Order: sequence, then C-alpha cells, then structure tokens
Amino acid sequence: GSSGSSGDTVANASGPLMVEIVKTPGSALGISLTTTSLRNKSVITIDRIKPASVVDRSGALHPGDHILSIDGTSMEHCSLLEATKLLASISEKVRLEILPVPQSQRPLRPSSGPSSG
Repeated sequence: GSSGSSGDTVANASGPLMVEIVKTPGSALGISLTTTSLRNKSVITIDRIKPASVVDRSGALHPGDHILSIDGTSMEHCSLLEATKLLASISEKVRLEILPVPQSQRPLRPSSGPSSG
C-alpha cells in the first residue's frame, strides 16, 4: 500500500501554445534565441529569425516571443546553449512551446491577401 497516482502526467493544452514548424529532415533553419534577466530568474526568448527560412517564410516564430518550453524542455532553468541545441535536435517538426502572444496565438491560422511571398 504505497505510491500510485494514476491519472495524467502533466496535461493542460490550454495555457502555453505549441508552435510547431514543419522544417526539413535533419536540416537547420537559423533560429536565433536571446536570454534575458528579470529579478530572481531569467527567461529564454527569440532574438531574430533567418531570412527565406521555414520559420520566416511560414511566420511561426517571432523576435520577442516568450518560449515556455521546447520539445518537452522547460524554459525555466535553461540557457541559450541548451535551447539552441533543442532546435537542432529535430526530426521533422520542431516542438516549440511559446506563450500566447499578440504576434502569434494560433498554430495554424489562415493567411489571405494579394501578396505574400
């Protein structure tokens, strides 16, 4: 009579936003992150994206977004090196968990308009 707890191992799917990006197989896009301070701890964010890339051409990530997690990696006690390593360790789609920001608050939103490129 000990241990147990049979329900779910962390499951919300409401707070953080999963910004997936269908990149090339074993290929690097060019995502640049930039960590900063606050008061007691720091936070990993996005510095800038690469031009003519899957993230830029698609418009998934953006400079300034607050990354909450990546591929199941909490961005509460991580660094720039660790985070950058996660983006490189991708098979096809990058599991980037970003906070609901005004710049991006949808995994698959419509894109209408004459020009787009």
